[PDB]
Amino acid sequence: PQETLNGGITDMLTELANFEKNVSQAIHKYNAYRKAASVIAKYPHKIKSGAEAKKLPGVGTKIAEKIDEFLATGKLRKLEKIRQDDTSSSINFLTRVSGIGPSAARKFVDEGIKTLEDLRKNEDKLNHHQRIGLKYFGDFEKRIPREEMLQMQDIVLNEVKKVDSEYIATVCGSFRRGAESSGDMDVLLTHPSFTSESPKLLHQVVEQLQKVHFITDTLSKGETKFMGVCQLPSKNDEKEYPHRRIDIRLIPKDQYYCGVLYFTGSDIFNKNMRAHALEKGFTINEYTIRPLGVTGVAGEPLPVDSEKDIFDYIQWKYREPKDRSE
DNA sequence: CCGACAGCGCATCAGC
DNA sequence: GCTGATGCGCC
Ligand SMILES: *O[C@H]1CCO[C@@H]1COP(=O)(O)OP(=O)(O)OC[C@H]1O[C@@H](n2cnc3c(N)ncnc32)[C@H](O)[C@@H]1O
Ligand code: NA
Ligand code: NA
Repeated sequence: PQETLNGGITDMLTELANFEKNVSQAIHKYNAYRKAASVIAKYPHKIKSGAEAKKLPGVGTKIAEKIDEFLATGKLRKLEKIRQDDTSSSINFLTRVSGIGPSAARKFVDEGIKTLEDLRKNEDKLNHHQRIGLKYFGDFEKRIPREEMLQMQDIVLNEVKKVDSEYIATVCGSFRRGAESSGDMDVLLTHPSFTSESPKLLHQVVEQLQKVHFITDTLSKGETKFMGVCQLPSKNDEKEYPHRRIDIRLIPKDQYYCGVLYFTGSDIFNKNMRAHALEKGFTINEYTIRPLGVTGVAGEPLPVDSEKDIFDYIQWKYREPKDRSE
């Protein structure tokens, strides 16, 4: 399917999703609307009625009702009303700033702070994350083409290896799945001297990337997880590159390949792989693969030395990251 | 009828 | 000072 099919419907549910998350603070309704929007997006027919829709998993009576009103009128009275509501539309908007969630956004709107402009002139009321969110607002909503992503990886792999050539680093996410575009860059990191039963391995890497001016800002940083901002170097006499979000995780060697598997995704793959792994009598999380004893008692973590090792535990042939779409 | 719906690292806040 | 809750972004 393409947008033309049911796009009007999926954008409707998407709008509703966002209002529930950001304004109503109903994360479960947010996820329900998204489930609905997603499954309709894959459905290869121009839907004709709510009842047709209701046959799909995740679409219930309420969405089938909404689809009917939209089909017959071309709009939803609720969305129309919401869209015109200064308070709600402003609360929703502010959440686009990284670090401003629905609670901060409601607080800001409670006190008259409604726009980026109001944020700009109210710097003191923003934490560190939010200020970086604000500063990079437009940059953070841009996608990252694969070629820039390839250039970003070049930099990360070169500099990590310079710090210690025994580091293992893997750019995961959709990029590793061969996506043509990316939302950010997620880098998983491990070192032989770091296992489950075992200095500042992560700080040393972050610092090197800051030394060559690849990492430009820090959103959060501890011993195992770094979240921040990076930027490719502008070619001599040429427009700067956008600033990009990058996350760096330090994982123990023995849970590294579980981490790669998990953070490569995508979600559908993990959910199905975990599902099938349950049928086959193991449990897989982000960190481990544990077998289930006769009743339901998960034993200790199994030895994993590669992504394939975990496939080779649950009788699956190693699927490539290219086809871990579902 | 009613609860699950993922849960974790980190920054910052509420409260002692 | 400290500890725990809360908010946030994230497959
Ligand atoms: O989220 C709903 C689905 C599961 O439980 C709730 C409530 O269901 P209902 O009591 O059957 O319906 P309702 O509370 O009226 O609808 C909830 C949302 O939809 C809007 N809405 C208000 N009134 C209606 C009616 N009569 N029909 C459809 N939708 C309606 C509300 O603004 C709510 O957000
Ligand atoms: Na359904
Ligand atoms: Na945000």
